[PDB]
Amino acid sequence: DRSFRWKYHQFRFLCHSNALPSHVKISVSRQTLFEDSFQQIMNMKPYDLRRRLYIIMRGEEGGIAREWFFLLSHEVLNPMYCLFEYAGKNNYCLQINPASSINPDHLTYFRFIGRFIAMALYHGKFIDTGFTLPFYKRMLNKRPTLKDLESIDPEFYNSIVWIKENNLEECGLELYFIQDMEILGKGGESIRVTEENKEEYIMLLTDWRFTRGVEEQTKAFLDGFNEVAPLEWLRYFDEKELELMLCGMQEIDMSDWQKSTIYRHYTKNSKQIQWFWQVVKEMDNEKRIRLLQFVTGTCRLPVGGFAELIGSNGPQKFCIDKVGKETWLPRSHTCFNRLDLPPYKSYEQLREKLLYAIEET
Repeated sequence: DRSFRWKYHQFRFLCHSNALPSHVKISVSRQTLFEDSFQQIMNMKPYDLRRRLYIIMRGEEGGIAREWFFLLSHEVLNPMYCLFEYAGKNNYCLQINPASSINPDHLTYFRFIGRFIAMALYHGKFIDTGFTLPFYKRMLNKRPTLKDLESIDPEFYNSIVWIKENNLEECGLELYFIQDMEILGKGGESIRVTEENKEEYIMLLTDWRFTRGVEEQTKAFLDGFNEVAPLEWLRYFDEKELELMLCGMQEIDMSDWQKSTIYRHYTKNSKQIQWFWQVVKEMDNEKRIRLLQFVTGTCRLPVGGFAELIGSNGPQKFCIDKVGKETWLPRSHTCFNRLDLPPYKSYEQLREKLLYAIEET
């Protein structure tokens, strides 16, 4: 497929080609901002949202749309509503809340957020909600993979990766094709698990973890998003690019990044890292973000730059270490912000290998 720049352009014209006359009024007070928006947009028909956007606060003027999109994207994350939760510590790994059914109209709210996210894309405006790549995969009809579990849920990854090797007979646990779900207070048989059908079991579990409890809500969100902007229009994008379009690119500070990097079996004076920073310098900004996405799981820096960078287990700085065979592609552990970089024999190989890994893996 083509360069992102080309894909964005092709997406833009598809939006513009399908744009429609006149405009839409959505007026909201800053206290009532979430409720207002809700009622207004749900009472509007999805198509009408592709018209020109006129937003009024009741009070003053000013610019106003970018705020509205920004404020409302933060306001939906308020745990007060039980729509979205964080799997990890300190706002790590945003996801739909299984206990969202606590409010009986929750699906209409997810449908509302759907439309809202589609408006942001369709009208060229950015949000800072903080969805994770697997959320974006599902918007692109991509099955989340085994490595995406590591991004959201490290302990569950380790127990699956352990299950993958070695009989398991040297074990005392049956591991039936069933899973318990503790929510708000709570073909399909126990089955036999075998060396053969571990590979079936693992898939079903990998699928299950991402989908568990958030099935009608995710459907609600997409039928959401679709009513306004068809998902077909996204088909050529990958998840990292989708995130990019919704969050926006920003200037990476190469100094901040290099000062705030730690090491395992390596040093700044070591030759792999000298080459590493040489290729990162050699990159344009679109590739630097791609690298950051590859290593951290996102294209957005935390407030305070590379020093304040968080993983799954609290504060976790960007780190490279001598792991993997040479003649291997470097691989990330996004939950720890770690990059396994093999001790490649020359700069040339490493440079070649790093670029492909960032772009293809």
